Order: sequence, then structure tokens, then C-alpha cells
Amino acid sequence: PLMVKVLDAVRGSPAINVAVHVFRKAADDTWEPFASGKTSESGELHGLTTEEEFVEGIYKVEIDTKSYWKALGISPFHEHAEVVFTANDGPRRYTIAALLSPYSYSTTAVVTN
Amino acid sequence: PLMVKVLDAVRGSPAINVAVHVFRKAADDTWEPFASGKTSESGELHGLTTEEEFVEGIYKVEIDTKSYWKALGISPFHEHAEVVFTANDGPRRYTIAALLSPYSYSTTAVVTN
Amino acid sequence: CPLMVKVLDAVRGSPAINVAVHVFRKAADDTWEPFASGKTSESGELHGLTTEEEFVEGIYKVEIDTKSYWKALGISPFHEHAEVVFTANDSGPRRYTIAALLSPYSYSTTAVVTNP
Amino acid sequence: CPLMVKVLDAVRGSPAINVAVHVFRKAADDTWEPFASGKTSESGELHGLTTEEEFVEGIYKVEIDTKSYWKALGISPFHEHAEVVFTANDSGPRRYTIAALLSPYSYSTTAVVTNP
Ligand SMILES: Nc1ncc(-c2cccc3cccnc23)cn1
Ligand SMILES: Nc1ncc(-c2cccc3cccnc23)cn1
Ligand SMILES: [Ca+2]
Ligand SMILES: [Ca+2]
Repeated sequence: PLMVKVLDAVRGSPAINVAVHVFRKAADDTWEPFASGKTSESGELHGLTTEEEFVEGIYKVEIDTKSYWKALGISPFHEHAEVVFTANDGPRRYTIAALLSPYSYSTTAVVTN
Repeated sequence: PLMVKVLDAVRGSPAINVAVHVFRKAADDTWEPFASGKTSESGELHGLTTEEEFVEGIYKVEIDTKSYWKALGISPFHEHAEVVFTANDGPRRYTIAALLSPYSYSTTAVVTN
Repeated sequence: CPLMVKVLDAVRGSPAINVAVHVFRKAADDTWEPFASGKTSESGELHGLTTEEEFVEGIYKVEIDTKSYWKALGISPFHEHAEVVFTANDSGPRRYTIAALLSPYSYSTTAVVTNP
Repeated sequence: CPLMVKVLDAVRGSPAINVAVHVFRKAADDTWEPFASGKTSESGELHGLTTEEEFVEGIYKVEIDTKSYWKALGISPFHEHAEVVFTANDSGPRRYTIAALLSPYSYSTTAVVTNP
């Protein structure tokens, strides 16, 4: 139900081995750890969660862009990229995609049935 | 060796049934038709060309964004999106990805071995 | 003006007007503290957030209220906000312009950093 | 200033300076004719391309020479250029700002259209 895909605009490649943490907003307005992983050779992170676990609510996907750029020897601006959205329930799969540059990022959601 | 992927930033979906034409630059600096198709339900267009046909040179990928937006009832700015690049030969596959909004588009290249 | 925020609307091809922007700074106890806030003008720009005196080193978060923007236009957006988190002034004072480009299911942001 | 072009560099977090920009207009015989050209300033902006008199209805192409920009910085880019093609002034005169954000393997562009 939730996949994350990361691309690198400088190298023209998938962004490989990028740490990604997902949080869900708790009733006290704090962020509870929900799922995490590292992107694969294709820049994709699958298997984050299951249908039963992914309930409606506010999620944060935190992509560690700074570590990624430093591992490539490139100087970065942002601490990370945080993408915060509401999951709303018919049948739906979410893909959070991000395109990374050192001083800019773009993110889009691909929500399909 | 060449794939095109198109996303819609307004609807949060793949951009389905988008016409795409690819041209290769001829010796007289004109644009020769090379391949074309329409994006699938996943927003992807595969099978454009073969290894033997896709030689080094300057290519143009013309995405008919205006037709796409009009078919969705949304008012567009651009006539189309044209993405022009040089193909250079080790082992390489090219993905041209585009993210569409009515008054903006973004494109990236994903070049892998 | 060491910190300026500019917001554009990719649907309409226009400045994003009356967009709320909240800026936070990480405190020594590792929580986010309020730093400054404002709203974009008719040009989509937000000037006057801070001053050279107030804008010290730190980790800053600029939270752009994209959800309210789209909801006011009658549209149901995907994101809650667009957030930009960065370390500022580590090698001395700089001027930062944070720009954001908004669509209902996407946003982009960029930083332009100049040396006064 | 009915037509302005702004270019930013996503690698350095800076204006893209000294970027060549060529503008063409489709002729009645369906070919591209030269219309105007210039280069971005130290702010990454290009003003003075055209005038209200000259900038009539038509289909325009704005070709930003991104390849030369990156090659001058010692970088081998992917794209030949970034091109923006649009119909202008169809419902009367408008002011257009074409902005582009550049990386070596990517670019984005947006249009801001205002009614004088
Ligand atoms: N699989 C896939 N997903 C998205 C893109 C993508 C393309 C262009 C711009 C972007 C801006 C933000 C996020 N993603 C994109 C390319 N390939
Ligand atoms: N003055 C100005 N205009 C536009 C942007 C801008 C911001 C974010 C993404 C972009 C994508 C393509 C083009 N421009 C942008 C930033 N400053
Ligand atoms: Ca310091
Ligand atoms: Ca007309």
C-alpha cells in the first residue's frame, strides 16, 4: 500500500541506499515511528507496511537526503526531505516519489486503484 | 533501451494515454521521426525502439501535454513538452520521466547500466 | 531581508497569494521553537520574516501551509504542508530565498543562497 | 517587459548566470523564425527581450542553452537545452515569466502569466 521511489537529478540515476523513515501522527500531535528502510538499486523501497497496518491518518515520510549527498561527495542544502500527507480510504495504493538535487527537491504522490 | 514515463501532478496519477513522439536529428539539422506511442495505464511507454535502431545522436521526445490536459477538461499553458538530449554509448538504458502540471513541467533522465 | 519565501501555483500559472508560512528553529533541547511567521503577498512573496540580528545560526524549518491554500481554492490537496529544513549561517551570514512551486499532489522547492 | 526569463541552478543554489536564451515565433509557413535572444544577468534574470509592440499573438518557443551553461562549469549535462513552447496573447496581451530550474540530468520550468 505504500512505496517510496527516489531519483537523483545530478547523476541521472536512481537514488540508491537512501534511508527513509515513515511516521504516523499520534493523538498528542507527536510523530510515532511507523516503518523504515533503505532504497534498493532501483531507488525503490517496497515492503514498508501492510494493508492491515496502514490506516487512515497523517503520515510523514522523512528521506535522509543529507546522508545520501554526503556519501556521493556532493554538498547538500537540506537536512532531509519530509513529505507529510493524509491517507484517506475506495481501493488505493500510494507511491511517494522524490527527485533530488543538492539545493532543491520535488515530490509527487501517485495514488492508484 | 528507451522508455518514457509520465506522471500527473494535479490528479496524483500516472498520465495515461499521452501521445509521445521521438525524433532523431538528421544531418541537415531537421528532426526525423524515430518512434512514437501512447502511455499505458501505468503512465509508461515501452517498446519504442530496439538496441540496433537506437544509435548515438541527438533525440527529441515530444510529449503532447496539451491534448492530455484538454481530454481531462483542464486548461493548459504549453503546446507540448519537448525533451532534447544526446545519446552517448558502456551499457545503457534511458528512461525519460516527466511530471506534468498545467503551467509547469519537470523532466529527468534515468540512465542505468 | 535574510530570509525570503516565494510561492507559485502550477495550476493557475500565478503567484500563490495569502499562503501562510511558519518558521521554526531547533532549540538546544532538540525541539522546534517558533521563530517567525507571515503570509505571501499578491506577488507570492513573503518579506520581513526576520532581521540580520535575529537570524542566527541554527537548524530552521520553513512550513508552507499548502493545505489551507488549496482548500481555500476549493480543491482537496494531498500534502499537509511543504516543509523545508536546513542549517543556516554555519559559515557566516547568508541570504536565503526559499521558493516553492505547488500543485495539488506535488510540490517542489529550491533554495537560493547568496553572500551579503 | 512582456516576456521575462529567470534561471536557477539546483546544484549550487544560485542564479544561473550568463545563460543564453533564444526565442522563436512560428511563422505562417509553420517554421520557427527568430524573435529575440539574450543572456541572463548576475541575478539569473533576462529582461528586455521584447516590447509590447513586437510581442504579438503567436506560438513562441523559448530555448534556454542549458548545455553551454553546464559545460562552462565543467560538467557534462544530459539535455541539449530546455525548451518552453506556448501560445501567447490569444485572449489579449499578457505578461509572461518563464522560470527554469536546472540540474545536470533534469530541469523544470514554470510559467507565471499576469494581466497588465
Ligand atoms: N518512477 C518515477 N517517478 C517519478 C518521476 C519523476 C519525474 C519527473 C519529476 C519528478 C518530480 C518529483 C518526483 N518524481 C518525479 C520519475 N520516475
Ligand atoms: N522566482 C522563482 N521562480 C520560480 C522558482 C521555482 C521554485 C520551485 C521550483 C521551480 C521549478 C521550475 C522553475 N522555477 C521553480 C523559484 N523562484
Ligand atoms: Ca558555524
Ligand atoms: Ca486571439
